[PDB]
Amino acid sequence: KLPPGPSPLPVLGNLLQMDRKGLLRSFLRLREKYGDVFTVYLGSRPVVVLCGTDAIREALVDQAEAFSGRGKIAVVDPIFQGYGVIFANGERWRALRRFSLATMRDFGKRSVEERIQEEARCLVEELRKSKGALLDNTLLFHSITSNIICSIVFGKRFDYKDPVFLRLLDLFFQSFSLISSFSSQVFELFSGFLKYFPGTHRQIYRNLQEINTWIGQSVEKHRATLDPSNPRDFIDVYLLRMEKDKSDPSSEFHHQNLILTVLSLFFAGTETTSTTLRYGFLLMLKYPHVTERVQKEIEQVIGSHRPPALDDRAKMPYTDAVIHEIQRLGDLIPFGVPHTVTKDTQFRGYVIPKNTEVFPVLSSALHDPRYFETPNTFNPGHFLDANGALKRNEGFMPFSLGKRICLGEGIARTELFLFFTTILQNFSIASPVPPEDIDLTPSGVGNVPPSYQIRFLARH
Ligand code: HEM
Ligand SMILES: OC[C@H]1O[C@H](O[C@H]2[C@H](O)[C@@H](O)[C@H](OCCCCCC3CCCCC3)O[C@@H]2CO)[C@H](O)[C@@H](O)[C@@H]1O
Ligand SMILES: OC[C@H]1O[C@H](O[C@H]2[C@H](O)[C@@H](O)[C@H](OCCCCCC3CCCCC3)O[C@@H]2CO)[C@H](O)[C@@H](O)[C@@H]1O
Repeated sequence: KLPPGPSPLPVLGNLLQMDRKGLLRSFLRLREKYGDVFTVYLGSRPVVVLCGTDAIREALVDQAEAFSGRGKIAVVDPIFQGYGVIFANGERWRALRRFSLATMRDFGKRSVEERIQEEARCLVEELRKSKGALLDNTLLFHSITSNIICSIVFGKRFDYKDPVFLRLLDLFFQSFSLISSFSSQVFELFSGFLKYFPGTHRQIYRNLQEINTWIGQSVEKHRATLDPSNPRDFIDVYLLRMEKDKSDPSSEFHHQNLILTVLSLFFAGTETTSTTLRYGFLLMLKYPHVTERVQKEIEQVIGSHRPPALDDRAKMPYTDAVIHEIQRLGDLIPFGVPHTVTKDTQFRGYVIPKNTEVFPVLSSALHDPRYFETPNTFNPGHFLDANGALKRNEGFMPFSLGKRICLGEGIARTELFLFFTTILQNFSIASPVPPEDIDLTPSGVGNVPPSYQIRFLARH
């Protein structure tokens, strides 16, 4: 009754019909032979894969609760363990999502935008200072994306220099590198055998643990300084809701969901945002004309004497369409984040046993040639009608769909916009590599472009 797909061997599963290139490339290859919806065996585990804008939507939207179930990721389950907004399920998840969605919106009393505009203003100020000397943005873009989350959870930001922050940051974002490595992906398949032998997991473990300590401490500092009647941020609030569920012990709001939820926010809403920015600027180096037009749109719709604001977007459909296409091509989460089916489930003739894991190749949507003329080529065109207004697009689900749809799409949207329009507002770019020779070819649960040098040339 499971989707078709090559024969499993026990212990190993479909190890053999996979591609050395990687988890993503493997699926897409099986899709060719076995179709839009197949079953593939990751050792013991049967996984059903959803390729295409229809397949994915039919599950995530047309059957959204069936498919609301989060799945595991092997290298980090030992840290997260089913706790926290991201890896939660059933009741645990809903109450956590309900909470975070509500909470982050309100408190943190400067508005989510404002905090971003401030963070961008600092960026401009910090960038100015390098007087147009080559640099790898990676750090700063980790920094700003991290300072944003920080502002939400801790009620504060960090200077780009303060070196404690950087030490922690450095080792936070070392984890992602490792999370998306080949070793991790092998670990994914056979972690029952590998958890005993040394390998990147242990390293990932101790990087996260180390953070969960600093957080642990920021939580203890919060309780001891708390003003109930005037909360500052996400932790203040989770605490106040914690005491308001004192008498109830089947409630979900305990210390361990607090910690792994604050961590969770860093873990989802940093790299991915940051890498999108990194990638974005890489594309603006390679096709300057776009940049020119964006800088130009900025001159018309915003001018040069005020900062960008989130409202300027509605009137800047080109820029907006670039940011859209940046996400699409960046394809930064390419096989989405594992799902499970909360019930036994009817789908396309097939039946998927309860809790079976489900992988929505989002990349197959992003490069759906029915919704994008030139899917492998960078093309704002993809998002613009005959009158040059923004164009919706079914194939555009980088933040995924259904009930597990990215909780942050929003910050990230606002971030991407306000960072992009504000940087470009103030600096033009250049680099050693001529546009013609810049290469974009990156692959793991997150994709990553190459490292590159760049120049931020102040404009007067
Ligand atoms: C470019 C930026 C971002 C992208 C592309 C992105 C994409 C995604 C995707 C694809 C998922 C999984 C959707 C699924 O369940 O299949 C996800 C999950 C999530 N994202 Fe993001 N995200 C981004 C930024 C952020 C930010 C900035 C935050 C928070 C401030 C955030 C919070 C979350 C949370 C909480 C989840 C868990 C979903 C759940 O279990 O309900 N994300 N993100
Ligand atoms: O006799 C052994 C055979 O090994 C290969 O056969 C298959 C095998 O199934 C396999 O050996 C290999 O497939 C490559 C799979 C490697 C798995 C690596 C994955 C690990 C986790 C996720 C990323 C990649 O190559 C061929 C792909 O179909 C080769 O084709 C030949 O050397 C030979 O026919
Ligand atoms: O009384 C207040 C004291 O705290 C100050 O800052 C603490 C600051 O409270 C605290 O803000 C700072 O944190 C730096 C680490 C931030 C890490 C956050 C990361 C999480 C994961 C992703 C990257 C970001 O650690 C500092 C050093 O211990 C200073 O440490 C002291 O000088 C000062 O006296």
